[PDB]
Amino acid sequence: GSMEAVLNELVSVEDLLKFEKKFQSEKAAGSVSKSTQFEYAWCLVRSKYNDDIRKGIVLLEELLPKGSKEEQRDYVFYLAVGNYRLKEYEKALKYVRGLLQTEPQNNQAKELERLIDKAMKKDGL
Amino acid sequence: GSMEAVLNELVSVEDLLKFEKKFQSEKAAGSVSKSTQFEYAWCLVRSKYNDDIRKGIVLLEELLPKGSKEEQRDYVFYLAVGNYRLKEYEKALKYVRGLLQTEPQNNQAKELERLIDKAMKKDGL
Ligand code: NA
Repeated sequence: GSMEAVLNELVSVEDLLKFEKKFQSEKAAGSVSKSTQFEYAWCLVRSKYNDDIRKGIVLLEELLPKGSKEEQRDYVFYLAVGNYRLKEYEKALKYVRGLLQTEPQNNQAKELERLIDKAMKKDGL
Repeated sequence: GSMEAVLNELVSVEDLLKFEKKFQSEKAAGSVSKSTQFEYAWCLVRSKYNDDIRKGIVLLEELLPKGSKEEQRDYVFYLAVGNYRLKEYEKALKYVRGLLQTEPQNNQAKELERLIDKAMKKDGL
């Protein structure tokens, strides 16, 4: 599908609250999983609200050294998304260019790079 | 990420209205694209509302003979999602098993098949 649609997607209230409650439950139990932390962070970085996106970025950065290679690909993609949403354009490009270093022919990553750069330059940065 | 999360995702009000307005604009112009029709159908089949999901399924079935191979993969996946959401379990399984015929090692499709079958049997069907 469309990278622009995925990059600009806003999570629903219902899904954000569903995975927030799931994360809170595991944290209460003292047994947080990479899977649930990622599901919650995936919702947070797609929120309309700055404080949510910032929290989602922290949760993804926590996951990064714990992920297998196939997991880290997902974390880095949504770290690019989340930083883009905060106008952390430099960091967003750093994350996507890391992905491209490992996957130079990944044109989905290339399109994400274009969409971040377009926004950054539109903002005068 | 998680197939269960993707299968049960509810689209946000903002995205559904964004792509609905985009589709309406192209229809008004007389120039509907596969891309925009798919974006709108992708939101519709993730709606909470039956009439939306049904309309999204029609729009995807319209796209099926117009899609390249890589496009049809996306259409069939979200035809499985949409039919699952309507408790059209037979049709949902038909769509995912079509995907598996062409991609037998696609374990994401396999997990989608399990999640549809689990729901179908839980419903006594
Ligand atoms: Na919403």
